[PDB]
Amino acid sequence: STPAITLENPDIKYPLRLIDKEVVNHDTRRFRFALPSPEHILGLPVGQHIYLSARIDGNLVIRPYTPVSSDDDKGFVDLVIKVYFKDTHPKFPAGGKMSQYLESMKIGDTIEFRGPNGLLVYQGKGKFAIRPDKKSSPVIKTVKSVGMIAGGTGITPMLQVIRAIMKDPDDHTVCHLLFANQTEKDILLRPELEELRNEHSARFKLWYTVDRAPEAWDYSQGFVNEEMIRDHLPPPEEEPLVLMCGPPPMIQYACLPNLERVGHPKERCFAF
Ligand SMILES: Cc1cc2nc3c(=O)[nH]c(=O)nc-3n(C[C@H](O)[C@H](O)[C@H](O)COP(=O)(O)OP(=O)(O)OC[C@H]3O[C@@H](n4cnc5c(N)ncnc54)[C@H](O)[C@@H]3O)c2cc1C
Repeated sequence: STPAITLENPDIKYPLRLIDKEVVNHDTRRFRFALPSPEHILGLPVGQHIYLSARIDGNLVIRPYTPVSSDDDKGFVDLVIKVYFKDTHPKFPAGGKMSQYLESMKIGDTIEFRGPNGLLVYQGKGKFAIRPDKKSSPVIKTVKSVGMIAGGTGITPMLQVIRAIMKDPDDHTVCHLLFANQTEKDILLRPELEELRNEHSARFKLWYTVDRAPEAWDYSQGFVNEEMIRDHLPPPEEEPLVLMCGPPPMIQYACLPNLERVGHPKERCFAF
């Protein structure tokens, strides 16, 4: 039999109760929410995400999140969240709306989840189903490798796919991740990524860049660029699928122009 799914209809909002909040570091949290029963699963296909919605200071706010849990987890869903506090970043004095609202929640408070959502679904063994828009059928494409470029919070869509491939010992897809962040301190999910590299190096290639580097730094510094793409994603001759998730200026200025310079078809580079 299969477990009961939580996300039965994508137009329904499901208020889920907050049961645990881990302080991972000063500005990183893991929030665990109970599903409707301990035996439920979320019902989130690999490749897709949920939305959280709430009335925050009187206004509706909706944001996408990819859990760090999977449909293997019974009874809960986990979100890893970067909290963007006010009065930290000079360009963002107000800080972030949903992330500060999550940080404010008390154990036992609920928040609405919806899903699944997203134009890409991973069907296993290299096969991706990608819709051009929501109203259209998917193009099924089967690849031998996947380039992944994440910035900041954009890691969790990548991690979800990486995890799904590595857990299938008969999935020979090779993932190459290039992960950009502001600083070393701001990197999310580093232990988790490095665990995967330790266990699955043949199938999982990991590289970091940081806008500004620490004194002791073994990886790249600067924004994603042509060299990093040549050095840390599969070559275009191999026809990899390229996935991206990061802030709009990163995608627009750093990723697409440089994917094109290397020769990847820019039109086929998918942004979550
Ligand atoms: C498919 C998908 C999955 C995602 N999964 C996750 C996830 O698992 N975890 C997660 O944390 N986010 C995730 N995100 C990002 C998430 O949707 C929100 O963008 C994020 O929570 C910030 O929203 P907010 O309402 O707090 O900030 P907003 O109010 O929307 O602020 C706008 C932007 O301002 C910038 N900003 C604000 N304050 C600061 C600051 N102090 N320093 C640096 N920049 C700042 C950030 O770039 C921010 O996104 C995902 C996004 C996508 C597209």
